Amino acid sequence: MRKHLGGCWLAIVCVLLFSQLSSVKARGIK
Repeated sequence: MRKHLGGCWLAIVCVLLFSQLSSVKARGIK
């Protein structure tokens, strides 16, 4: 039964979604 939601779960998505955005011009992804 699905483990994804709208909550503290977004804290896993958020950091990925800026890391990837950053890593082209900068370090970003870590």
